[PDB]
Amino acid sequence: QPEPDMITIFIGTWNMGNAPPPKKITSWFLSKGQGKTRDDSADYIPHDIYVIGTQEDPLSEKEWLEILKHSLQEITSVTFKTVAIHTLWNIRIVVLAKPEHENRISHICTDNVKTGIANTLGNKGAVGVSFMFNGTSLGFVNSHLTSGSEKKLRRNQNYMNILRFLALGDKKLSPFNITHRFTHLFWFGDLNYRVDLPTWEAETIIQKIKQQQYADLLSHDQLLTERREQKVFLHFEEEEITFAPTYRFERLTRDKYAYTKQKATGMKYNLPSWCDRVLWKSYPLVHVVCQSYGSTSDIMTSDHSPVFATFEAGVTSQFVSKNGPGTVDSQGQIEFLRCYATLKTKSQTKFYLEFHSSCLESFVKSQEGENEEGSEGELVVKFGETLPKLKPIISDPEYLLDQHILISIKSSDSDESYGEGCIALRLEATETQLPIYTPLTHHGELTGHFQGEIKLQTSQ
Ligand SMILES: O=C(Nc1ccon1)c1cccc(Cl)c1
Repeated sequence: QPEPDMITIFIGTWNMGNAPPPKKITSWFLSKGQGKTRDDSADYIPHDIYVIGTQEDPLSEKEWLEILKHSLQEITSVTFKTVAIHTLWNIRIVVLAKPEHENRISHICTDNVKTGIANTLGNKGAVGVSFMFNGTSLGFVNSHLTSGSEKKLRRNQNYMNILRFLALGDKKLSPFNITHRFTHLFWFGDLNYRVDLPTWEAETIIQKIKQQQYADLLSHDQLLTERREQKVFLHFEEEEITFAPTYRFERLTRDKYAYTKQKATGMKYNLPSWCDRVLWKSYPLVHVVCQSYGSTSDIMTSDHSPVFATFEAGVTSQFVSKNGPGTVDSQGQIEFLRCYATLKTKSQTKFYLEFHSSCLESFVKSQEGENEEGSEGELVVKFGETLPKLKPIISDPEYLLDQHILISIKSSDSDESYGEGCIALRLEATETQLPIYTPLTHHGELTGHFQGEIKLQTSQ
């Protein structure tokens, strides 16, 4: 029974509006409705993993698990196993997997982050799950960010707090936040970004939606504009949106957007918006393809419509050789030539690197680099040919070319990371000097770059 080199992953996000769901929600898990939808010919083919994020969820865990499992069994005739479930207030994540995957899944972590302070602490935040699927690390975040059209900067702050403080994945990756811990990270939820057009334009917006003309609305979507300005979700992907705004609907129909201010809304307008989103970030040169991104049309208990996204994701085996794991395989090596970091910092500490990878027995600390002044007022840290030769546990190119090296640049004075990035070993050639590059981030914001050359020796 061979180990897979690809799986499919379903991501769902639904703000349930504190109401129980209707009796049938299968259209969600089938990726049917509006947008990029799934072909009918796939309806009986189960996804490998289903990840369900809810917000304003009124159900108990037991109640929602029974609905989800009975839904999937009706679609697929498969009884899914529960990998994890975690709830913060009314924000919930459920991970279900095909029973054949049960002994491929390990290292299951859950965590939550509560956002805000005083007034604004008590209902917004995020839940997450991570695990290993054979050789591949997977992370999932469901966040309910701050509401309201004039609070985009709050939402961006909520995002930074969640990625800083959510504790998922391998704790030995101490310099790295969740945006670097996983082969594939999926971040979804009621992100609550709005279409920023004047209140007076509400009926104009509604008209546009009825004509399926979304371009002049998407050009004002706050998530797209904040991402384009590098204010949030740096280095994440999102599929093109081709479905109508998923908020705010009159309940029990989808014929009406309920946008006008009411006491129940704090006298705020809710112009039609794409509140409900799925984004992802995968390591460089790993296969990930979005195969659906859309909203259901027939689930109408909430003022939001459910959103679905599905992905093909590359996965790798749990590799064993005669040598590693448990020793190095001295037919493998990783060399860095002519490497330098460019940092936005004003500081003048010396810096050193750490190299982290599950292809190493443990992380590797470099010597301090040589600081120079860049022409345009930057710090350039030169490592030259001074960097330690990395000794992978396995030399087989079928394993080693699929790996990645995480890099942190740390202050000698504080041991704090000033920037994190990732280099793929999926090279065009072995035993050949080749350019490498990663941006560097800290707390998910750009802090610099790392570039140089690599030389990879495998057993072939
Ligand atoms: O123990 C598991 N899941 C849960 C969640 C709540 O209680 N048990 C588990 C462990 C490994 C693989 C799988 Cl498919 C499931």
